[PDB]
Amino acid sequence: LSEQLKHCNGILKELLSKKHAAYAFPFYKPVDASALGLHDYHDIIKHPMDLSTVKRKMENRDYRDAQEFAADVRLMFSNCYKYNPPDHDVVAMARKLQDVFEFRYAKMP
Ligand SMILES: CCNC(=O)C[C@@H]1N=C(c2ccc(Cl)cc2)c2cc(OC)ccc2-n2c(C)nnc21
Ligand code: NI
Repeated sequence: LSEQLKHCNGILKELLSKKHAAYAFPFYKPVDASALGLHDYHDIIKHPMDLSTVKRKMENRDYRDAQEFAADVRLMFSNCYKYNPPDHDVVAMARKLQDVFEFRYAKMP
């Protein structure tokens, strides 16, 4: 269990690393809907999620198991797929980062 959470933390650090920054950056911080002019964001997305929040939860030992961690990372991608039309660049970025996540998550100890 501790082992599985270390795997999860490893994945998190990878998603935040420079290697993936070209497509990970939209997911680093909470969506600032006002700043981006997205005045419908919080009406469509009722459970915002982002990598800084996942990191805080990991650092605070909020996550009790790998499934809980994965549900939050996946929620983050789902919010992007819900809000944005599927041909938008940010959706392509989400799909690429989700590929990174899913392939490594699958190597669960
Ligand atoms: C075309 C305008 N679209 C938007 O503003 C939606 C927004 N779109 C982007 C976004 C990201 C990358 C590109 Cl190339 C174009 C738009 C976005 C950019 C951010 O920069 C700090 C943070 C969150 C974002 N994000 C996420 C996450 N989900 N939808 C969006
Ligand atoms: Ni899940």
